Amino acid sequence: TGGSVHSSPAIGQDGTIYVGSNDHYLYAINPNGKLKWKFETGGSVHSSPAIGQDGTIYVGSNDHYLYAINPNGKLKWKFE
Amino acid sequence: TGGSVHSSPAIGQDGTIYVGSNDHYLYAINPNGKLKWKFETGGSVHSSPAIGQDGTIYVGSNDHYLYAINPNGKLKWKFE
Amino acid sequence: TGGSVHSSPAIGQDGTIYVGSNDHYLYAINPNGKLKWKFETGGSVHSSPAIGQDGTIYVGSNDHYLYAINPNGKLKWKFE
Amino acid sequence: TGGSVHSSPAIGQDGTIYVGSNDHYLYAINPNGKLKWKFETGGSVHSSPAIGQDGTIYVGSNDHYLYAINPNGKLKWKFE
Repeated sequence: TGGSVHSSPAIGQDGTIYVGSNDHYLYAINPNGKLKWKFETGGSVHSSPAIGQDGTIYVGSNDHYLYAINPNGKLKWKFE
Repeated sequence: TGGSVHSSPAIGQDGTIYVGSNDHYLYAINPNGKLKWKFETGGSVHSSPAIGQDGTIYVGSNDHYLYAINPNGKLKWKFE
Repeated sequence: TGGSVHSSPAIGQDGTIYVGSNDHYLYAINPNGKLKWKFETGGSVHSSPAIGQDGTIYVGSNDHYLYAINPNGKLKWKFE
Repeated sequence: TGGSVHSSPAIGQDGTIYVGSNDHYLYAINPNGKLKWKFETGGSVHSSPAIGQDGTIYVGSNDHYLYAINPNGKLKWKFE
């Protein structure tokens, strides 16, 4: 990534690896090591993502929001 | 939240998202992105919550206590 | 505890809460909020404990060791 | 290890303990406390490893890469 990965990776049901970067992105990486998508936050992602039972990816940023991201990489909502 | 979310979210059995803020709150957020409740601690919550088998939410604060919070957002106990 | 809890709590099979303190202890706390035991390390425990399938508690210290602690609070081994 | 263990240990299906060190290694430790292997990264491993369903070990370094490591300690891939 463009920054330190302090974020601890979370693993989807299909083996997708979700991890925050200090570069401000949440990364979705396929088991093959190819980018699936990256989600632009406003701040460093030191928070380790969590995966809901419907596959939703939750993670906090230094931009003060908790992000809920759809498995396809589109914002579901952000909580300030 | 009112602060950085370094806290890694934990997910309840019903999909509730629990996460600490540097603003001193533990947040319970519904899958829909609406606040369920927030619990006021004395310090930054960098600790990532854990969920007991009875649904109890455990998390540490920079105020030096480990908090046990009922799913309804009321204090069960704090350990100094 | 005697310090900040940056350590994220881990939950045993019986509901025991394991958490590191910057005070240098790993704490085992019963679901009732009473101390079960505390294990003295040489350094801050920022590491979040993990629980093996046999109930062994693993956690790192700023004293440079990974600790394996028996459920009864006695050292199994430490890896430098 | 040669450094602080801020990395939270992850546990394999066979009970293998995976943990990052600030010394730049990911360590695989047998339940008996003997080194299985250590994987050399370019930076501090503060990230807590995660284990895929095929046993792959994922972890980020301060060297900016997310590492995918085979259970036998050989690099599968790294994502910058």
